[PDB]
Amino acid sequence: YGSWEIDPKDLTFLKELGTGQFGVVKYGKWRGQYDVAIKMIKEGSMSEDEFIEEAKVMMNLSHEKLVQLYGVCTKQRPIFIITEYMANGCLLNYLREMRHRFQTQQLLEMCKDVCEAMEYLESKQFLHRDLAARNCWVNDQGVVKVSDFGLSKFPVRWSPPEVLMYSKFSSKSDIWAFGVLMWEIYSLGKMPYERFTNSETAEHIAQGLRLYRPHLASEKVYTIMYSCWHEKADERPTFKILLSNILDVMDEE
Ligand SMILES: NC(=O)c1ncc(N2CCCCC2)nc1Nc1ccc(C2CCNCC2)cc1
Repeated sequence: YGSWEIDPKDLTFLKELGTGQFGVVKYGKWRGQYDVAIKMIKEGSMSEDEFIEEAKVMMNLSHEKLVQLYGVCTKQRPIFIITEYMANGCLLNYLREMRHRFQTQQLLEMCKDVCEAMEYLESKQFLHRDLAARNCWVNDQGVVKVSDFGLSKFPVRWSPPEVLMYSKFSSKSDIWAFGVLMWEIYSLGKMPYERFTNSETAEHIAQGLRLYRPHLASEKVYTIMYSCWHEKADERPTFKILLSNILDVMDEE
């Protein structure tokens, strides 16, 4: 895999971070110096084809607000995937467990971080398809970054009506999910539509129901997230407009 191939001899394992669909992830060091997350891909947990896929995406997209792949170990089994270390873990857990670290000013900056990542993906004509707090990560500085773009149990609660009825995915379905993610952020990690099932949610949003304004969201912040849920996809903003909107509110906060 060219200069993306890392010598497993240069890795050292320090702490276990947990187990996901594809196996154990550990925190470690690369070449004695760099903090890394090491994903030990469980054999059979994923096909060769599925890995060529993931690798293609990860070595060809790069941005300060996307979790950065550092390399792969493919000359043995199990495969290792080595990525940027996100010391504060998943954003969803962060919102629920680390509330002493942020105020509403920081909640908005979390949204701006994600919005920059998605404006970049939009500029590359690349759809995330599962944007949500569970797929955002927080580093030691509190910076939020997006991961697992295009890796796609269906994320009904983050989906617009045209996805649920027609499988019509576009930049505008990522916009919708981004609105829901801002709702997750300002609700400090509640499940969207927390009293409804998935099936109830799909019927309700088709009939025009929308997520209420979280108490920590100002009217101006709510206007931004609400603009993401226009029933007509072509009336939803772009991520570049959203970013401009968010910066304006941070300047007024
Ligand atoms: N890129 C990364 O840094 C990273 N990638 C994947 C991943 N996963 C994948 C799914 C299985 C769970 C771990 N975890 C990662 N970092 C990570 C970092 C810190 C924690 C702490 C946070 C505080 N409380 C204790 C735990 C947990 C996880």
